[PDB]
Amino acid sequence: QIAPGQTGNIADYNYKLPDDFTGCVIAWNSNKLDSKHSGNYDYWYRSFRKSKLKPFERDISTEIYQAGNKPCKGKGPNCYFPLESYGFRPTYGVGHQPYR
Amino acid sequence: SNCVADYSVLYNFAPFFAFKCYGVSPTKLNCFTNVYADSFVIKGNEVSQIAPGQTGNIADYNYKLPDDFTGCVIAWNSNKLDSKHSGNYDYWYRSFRK
Ligand SMILES: *[C@@H]1O[C@H](CO)[C@@H](O)[C@H](O)[C@H]1NC(C)=O
Repeated sequence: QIAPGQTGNIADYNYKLPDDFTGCVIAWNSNKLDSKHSGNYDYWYRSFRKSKLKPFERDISTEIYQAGNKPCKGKGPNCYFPLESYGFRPTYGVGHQPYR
Repeated sequence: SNCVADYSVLYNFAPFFAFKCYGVSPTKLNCFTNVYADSFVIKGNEVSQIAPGQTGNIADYNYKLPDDFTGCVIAWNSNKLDSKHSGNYDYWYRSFRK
């Protein structure tokens, strides 16, 4: 998904490249350094947002997002935290392993 | 079945505590051939084990998602049925696998 014109939860909500993009995307497999046996929860990604991102914008808001119809406060009545942790583990497969 | 699927019923039904996804959160805009819905009841300690590629005692033997499962999964409180102090059984899946 780290490529011009792609869609998905990262291309849409965390990081987007412009369609007219010149540059290089270099991905390294980092399991040795980022994974923990209990899970590395220092890395968070945004799963909920109201709209798609524009090129090179950085949304660092932590305001609670609601997927439902009744405007709620706090967490759990259809109000969700916009970010979710991913516990990286040495035992995950190639597609679930961390990459830098 | 001349069905158009609206997921406002699901947000209205109950205050779901867990709602994970791999596609998108609205999950209504999206067509697909089948929704192949599955349901079951789990202890609220292994909820994070119902995920693509996630190892654990739950799901790895009972119900697993192999990889790139459409992520959308949801979980809400079952206390209205679970009230017996000694327990019962009706909704249980295969306990574990050899
Ligand atoms: C930038 O500010 C506008 C306010 O008009 C807002 O709609 C938009 O979401 C903001 N974007 C970011 C990345 O903060």
